[PDB]
Amino acid sequence: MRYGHFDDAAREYVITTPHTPYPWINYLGSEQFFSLLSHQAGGYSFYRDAKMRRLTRYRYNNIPADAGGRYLYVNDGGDVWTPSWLPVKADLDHFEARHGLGYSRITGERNGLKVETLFFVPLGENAEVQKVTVTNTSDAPKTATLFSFVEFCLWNAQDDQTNYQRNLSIGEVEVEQDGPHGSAIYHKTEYRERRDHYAVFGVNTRADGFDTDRDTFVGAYNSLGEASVPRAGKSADSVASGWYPIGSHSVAVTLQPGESRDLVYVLGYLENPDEEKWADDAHQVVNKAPAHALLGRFATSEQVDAALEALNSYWTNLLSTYSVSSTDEKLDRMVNIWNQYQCMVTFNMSRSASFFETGIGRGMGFRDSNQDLLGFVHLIPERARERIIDIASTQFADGSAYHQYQPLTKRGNNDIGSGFNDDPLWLIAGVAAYIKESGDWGILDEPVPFDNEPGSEVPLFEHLTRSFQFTVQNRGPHGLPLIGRADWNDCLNLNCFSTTPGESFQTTENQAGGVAESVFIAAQFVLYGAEYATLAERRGLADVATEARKYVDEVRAAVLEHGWDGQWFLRAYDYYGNPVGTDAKPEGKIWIEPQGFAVMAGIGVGEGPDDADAPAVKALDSVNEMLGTPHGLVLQYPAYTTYQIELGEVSTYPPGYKENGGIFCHNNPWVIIAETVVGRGAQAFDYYKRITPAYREDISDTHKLEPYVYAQMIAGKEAVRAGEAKNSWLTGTAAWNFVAVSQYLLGVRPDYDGLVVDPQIGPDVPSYTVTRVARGATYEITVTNSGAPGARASLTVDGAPVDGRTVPYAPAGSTVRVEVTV
Amino acid sequence: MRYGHFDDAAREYVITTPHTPYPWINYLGSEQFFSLLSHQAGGYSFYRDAKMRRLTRYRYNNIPADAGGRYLYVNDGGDVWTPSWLPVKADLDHFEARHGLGYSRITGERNGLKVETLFFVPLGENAEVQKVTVTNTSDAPKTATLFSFVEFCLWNAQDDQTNYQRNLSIGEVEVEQDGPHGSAIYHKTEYRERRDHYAVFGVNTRADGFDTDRDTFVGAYNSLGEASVPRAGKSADSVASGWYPIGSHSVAVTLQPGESRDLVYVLGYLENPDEEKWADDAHQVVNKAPAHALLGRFATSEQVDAALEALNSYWTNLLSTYSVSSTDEKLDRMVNIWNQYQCMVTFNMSRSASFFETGIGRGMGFRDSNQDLLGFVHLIPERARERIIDIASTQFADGSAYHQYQPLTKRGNNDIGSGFNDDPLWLIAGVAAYIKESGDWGILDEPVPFDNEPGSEVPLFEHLTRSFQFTVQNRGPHGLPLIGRADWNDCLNLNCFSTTPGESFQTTENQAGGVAESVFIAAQFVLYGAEYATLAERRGLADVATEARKYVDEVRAAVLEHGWDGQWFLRAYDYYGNPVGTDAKPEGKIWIEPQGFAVMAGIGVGEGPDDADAPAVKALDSVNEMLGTPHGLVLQYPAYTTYQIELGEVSTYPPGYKENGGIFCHNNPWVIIAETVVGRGAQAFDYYKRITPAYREDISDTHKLEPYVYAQMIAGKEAVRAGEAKNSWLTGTAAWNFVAVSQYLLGVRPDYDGLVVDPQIGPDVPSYTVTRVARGATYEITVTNSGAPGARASLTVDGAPVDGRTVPYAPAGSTVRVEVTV
Ligand SMILES: OC[C@H]1O[C@@H](O)[C@H](O)[C@@H](O)[C@@H]1O
Ligand SMILES: OC[C@H]1O[C@@H](O)[C@H](O)[C@@H](O)[C@@H]1O
Ligand SMILES: OC[C@H]1CNC[C@@H](O)[C@@H]1O
Ligand SMILES: OC[C@H]1CNC[C@@H](O)[C@@H]1O
Repeated sequence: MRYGHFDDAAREYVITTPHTPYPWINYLGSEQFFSLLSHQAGGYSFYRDAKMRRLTRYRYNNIPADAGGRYLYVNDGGDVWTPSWLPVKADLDHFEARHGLGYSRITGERNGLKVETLFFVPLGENAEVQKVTVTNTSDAPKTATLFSFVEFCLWNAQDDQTNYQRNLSIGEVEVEQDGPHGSAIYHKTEYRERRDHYAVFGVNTRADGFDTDRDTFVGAYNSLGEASVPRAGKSADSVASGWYPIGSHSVAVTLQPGESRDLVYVLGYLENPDEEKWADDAHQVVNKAPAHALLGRFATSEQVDAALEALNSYWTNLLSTYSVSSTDEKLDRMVNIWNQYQCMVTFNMSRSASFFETGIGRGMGFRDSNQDLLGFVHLIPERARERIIDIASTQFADGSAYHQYQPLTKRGNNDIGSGFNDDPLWLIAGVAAYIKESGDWGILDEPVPFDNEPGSEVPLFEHLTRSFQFTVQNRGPHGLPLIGRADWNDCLNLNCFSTTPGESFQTTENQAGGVAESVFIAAQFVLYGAEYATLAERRGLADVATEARKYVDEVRAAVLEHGWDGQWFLRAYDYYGNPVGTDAKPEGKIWIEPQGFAVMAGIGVGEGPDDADAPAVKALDSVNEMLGTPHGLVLQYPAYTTYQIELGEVSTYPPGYKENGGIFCHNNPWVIIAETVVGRGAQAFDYYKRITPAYREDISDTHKLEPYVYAQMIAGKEAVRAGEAKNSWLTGTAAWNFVAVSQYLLGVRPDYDGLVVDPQIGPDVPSYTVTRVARGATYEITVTNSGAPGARASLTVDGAPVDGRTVPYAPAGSTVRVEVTV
Repeated sequence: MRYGHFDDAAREYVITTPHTPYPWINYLGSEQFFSLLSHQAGGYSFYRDAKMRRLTRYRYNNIPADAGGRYLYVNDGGDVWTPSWLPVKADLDHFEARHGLGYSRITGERNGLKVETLFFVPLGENAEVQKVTVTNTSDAPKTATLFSFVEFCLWNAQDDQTNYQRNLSIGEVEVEQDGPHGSAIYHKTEYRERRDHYAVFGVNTRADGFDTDRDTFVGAYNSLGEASVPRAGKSADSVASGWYPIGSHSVAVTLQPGESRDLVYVLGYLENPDEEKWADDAHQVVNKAPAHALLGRFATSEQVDAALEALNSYWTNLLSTYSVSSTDEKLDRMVNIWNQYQCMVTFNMSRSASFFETGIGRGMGFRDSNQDLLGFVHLIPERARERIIDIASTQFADGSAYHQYQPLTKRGNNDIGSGFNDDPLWLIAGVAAYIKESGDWGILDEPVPFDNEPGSEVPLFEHLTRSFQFTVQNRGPHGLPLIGRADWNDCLNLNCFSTTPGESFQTTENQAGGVAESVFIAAQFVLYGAEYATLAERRGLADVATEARKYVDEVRAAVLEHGWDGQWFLRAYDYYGNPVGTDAKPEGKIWIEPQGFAVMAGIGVGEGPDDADAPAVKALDSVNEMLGTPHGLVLQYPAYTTYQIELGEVSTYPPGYKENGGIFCHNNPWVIIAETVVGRGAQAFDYYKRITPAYREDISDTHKLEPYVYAQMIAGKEAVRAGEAKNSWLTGTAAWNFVAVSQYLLGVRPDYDGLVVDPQIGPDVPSYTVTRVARGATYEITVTNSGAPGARASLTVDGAPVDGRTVPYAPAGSTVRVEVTV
């Protein structure tokens, strides 16, 4: 079954019923202000930081899911309905929701009134704009009253949901029925005290009335679907004191058959300078000047359209860097539109706020945001540059880092734990990807503090050496990196041994001592140690480079001497020195992570894809056979059926979910990439398809979640719910699959000195063209692809053959035509 | 005006409508297992700790409030209603809720079927029991199906509300349709790993069907009021796999005219020893032995009835220690039943969990639980004894203390601030009140650790000297004690100067240095220093005691010299040594806390009530004119209207709410007692009435909250919501009004060496009889009361005049008959 369809020329997903398996959201904004907007207008907005400047309230795990958003009640001769369907659930004659790039449109129609709302966040604005179009589609005149409705949150979302003993007495508003462009309500809780910010909610007309108190608008004993005020047909003009502030205006309209009326609502975030906080000497009345300017910038429909068109241009421009034209429309929509758009969202959000992440505990993750860079550097490299500086500034002098930082302050914290030993190497991954993309070697000279200490600055490159050295100087008895709290796998906690319930494995104190080692970090080290060595060489650091290559060689050797189980790579050595991820144990025999990542590091790669003796092939065959499902590859097999105290969080999940046998999609691209490395493009593309939204759309009732974005977790073969996703949108799966398909499958990837063109996608895509802008020049890459196992490309460039697969960067402004034969 | 009525004979509050101004709850349980139960069956249950072992889920700030709890859906002929009204909101022919002592009864009748439910927690049981009686009140046979419903919480309430990215994949149940006594569902999330406990929801019959998955029982897009399963008329027999586990059973019932059937439901908390967790070698099936036993303990109506009777007998016995019979039946019901019942609840909950406190951040407050002891020591001295040891154990070697502790673990934490300089003297308050009550001098020798440290034990008495020495050694330039983070008033943060939004004043870093002093702590030290000296004197420490009365003298003199403003006591000196609470300032001229506390401490007491030169009289008159309202006494006047950086949290509330001009009811009994001390019984009694539930029942539509219990805060005169309460139930107001009324108004108060009988209540209660069991003997105290201003008692005892107002303690088993003339 399906609940909608892609509309490629519009760059939209079209949702054709409110009755989806799960609320399906879009993200509005790409800069500093963000909205979670469901296909039923549910969700909330925040500025910079979902925990600390949340404008509007949303309830996770509500009954039913997603009753809470931007609503417009229509009262037409006493019948009340919402075009978003929820919360009133009155029958609609027509319903449709279109999720586009930075905007969505939701349309509902009932009994001769059609209400279309366009939602979006304009460029350069901290605001969410709604353009509502009301049309009489009947053959007789209509008169209705439209009540807009938003529920404010008291800024600090955690305090909002836990600290009523204080916060029910602090809610404050001002109401401006007769502003310069229409009516406005101001939410200004704590502006009396330390906050220099307030929210506005306004309409571009003089409203008949307003409401700012939730209880008065909705009524005692009532849900949002039964709200009293729209039922009464007029606003109660409530002025909140404490309790639950809201924004609501009423507008009565009269429309002849065929007539429409537009209305423009704005939810704005405003700041004032401290000296300019107040309109009056007594410090009682907020200074509204920037709110009046914001409302003036969206007083008309034309102004809305001009901003929407600018958003469209801005996206056409972002999507002009990498595109593909082939015989597979599903592939193409992923590569051209959806995966790139998701990559922008993960770049902005990290893992903080979705319909599963609550915008509370999670800030910007050190590993998470470093890997997000891999699928972002080609979109806006100047913002990737800034992000690298921000991440590296949260690293400590010893090369270890804060596991994550607060988006508002850019300062690291331990709220989700510390001492994760794979973290430091991700910084080198990010920087290597960025320099390959841009050629901005100068970033290595950027002075960058440790833990934000003014005066602690060292060149960025020097931070990378701290990362590299951290791993060098923390190896265990087999030459493999000490694991610490956990490696990439947050739930592989070998230094934990917790018997205390309800204390987080992520934050709980760890045992000093033991000998726990990670085969994954070892592989990570070989992969990114190699890049580090390259940057040292280019920095003129000959001895540092030689020394670095010797270490990489040691660790690579140790993976082969001590990290091999026979038919696959080992996962780890536990606190006691016993092997993890071996055929000698009944459960957790084979783990996916070191298979993909060791093979990507080139460890155990032999003659070619038919070399059944090469460890890499053996490892990937055991991944196919033991980990493969129709939905993707599960993390380990078998999943743990009992609590294993030496292994930490992992075995606390029921089998088939999350890190215990779930398909953790983020690591699937590693196996995809590995498969292209050994020359099995067909199987790599197969793996790509199994987890990719466009190919899974036709099973929307099994996947449940958004059919146009990747999810973190798809339940595994050992789950009752096998194939059902959780944790859509915010996942490194997006950036990693974009790396996989754009760079390894399709084969077009920047190197330091040229653009590598090395297709390995197999026979299902026999011809295609990639348009890639790199370093100011456009490469038109025409591929004729046999898909024959281990067949690798030859190139001709502008009519002349070249050797190997690297095309040196042509000068800015040129167009290079590459002709590729596989 | 009223929404119910008291039922004194039954010791109940009878709620005669679903449509109250707010949800009105009861607490069930007095030992280790507790339930919050609204008059619509809303709320939840927890074992020992509301944060860490919460069994069932509840949503604060739901729309509407309190849609969630223990529901019984009745399907009669396809018509679906709940006898709690909510969530279905069906018209009922009859509705009633009775909240009793440790139990409640909720009855709803619709279309010939009456369903009554008794909820209670049985003594000795970690369970909530519901005995349902369905009656056919029509003249023709009837049939219906009943669906029970409870929604589980995943134990850690904070994780439950914030950590879906993990916890949507962990929910686990088992279903036992054919158990020994009926059907049961087991909620066993994380029993797989660190938890040795699970929950059971069962019924004493073989249910027709069951549901454990929330989404299937309620249905997509539906609220609890629209739940699909009851409307369909048949259970879906859902077995949860993650998402949201629930307990539901269907039971088909058939009833002749006038016939009823009892059903008994049990929600239980069970643990197994680690070595008996599992029924099976493979560890997949929970050991149900304890749950079967529990369900067999409530298999019949008879067992339920016998346990309700033992609960009644337990309350009669708790309430036999202090009673009054007077001409004022509002006074009587307060003293005899409600104020004591509330005291039990505050003893058990501290300020952790109500319909306002969320059972997350607030554990067992140091200050709060010490003061709760004052109203509790006469109820169950042995439990008070143990609480003193628990509390004192969270004190540090230098006499300061953890500001609160975690109920489950008994360990201090800093989660809501540290370094509150009033905290340490409350330990003296509580121990003195306990020794006066019990004469248990030997508790002073109890060995007690510092900060639960093994081998740090010293006698309890030494803890009290560390408390006492903390103040003597932390005085500022006027000889008044340094305030630290705050004193009693959590929002007076003089070492704060915070300009950063969104960090809690309670918890934010404080400035070192400065000279900030508290007049409140000074009065506290005068009162409780004296008590300490007496304890030292009894132990024969004449050196210690002499030195101690000297310091008390120095502090008393510092209050008169540097803590007096002209017509009232100063509040504080700020960081820079500027006076706080002085007529020279425009706002916050007079603050209540030092007025009542200084006068309670005997400071500025003169010749009698008519001594117009006496500081105590001028302070109390100023309280009356400037702070007095029909609803009680506001905390300070005038309230601050702009943020005062140097005073911290206080000026951040809008005027008239909480610490900024709210009536903070906890500090009113201090003014009450001060007036008695000074000889103005009439005025003291008036203040008592203003804030007292039985006297405010007539304005239920203004108080809004429960009319049978004290609330923390009544909005003061500068608030638009003047008279509206927030934060009911959990307030030190309960202990302090009980002290005021029983010990100072009625006048019967245990001292170290005899029972003081010193009525001071004025002319509105001209005769009464108190029955006071004290040290094993019973005192029948018959008061005849002129109410003449300043007139104090003379006593005759068993026919013979005695000198003074102290009746030396008679031996255990005696009845002493005391005759009182005022
Ligand atoms: O703190 C964040 C982590 O929480 C863990 O419990 C989950 O299993 C991980 O997937 C997640 O990354
Ligand atoms: O930590 C709890 C404290 O929170 C403050 O915000 C409130 O004003 C106090 O009344 C309360 O005792
Ligand atoms: O454990 C695997 C992943 C879980 N989510 C957060 C990621 O950083 C981590 O790699
Ligand atoms: O600030 C006054 C009161 C606030 N609530 C908790 C109490 O500890 C405190 O005295």
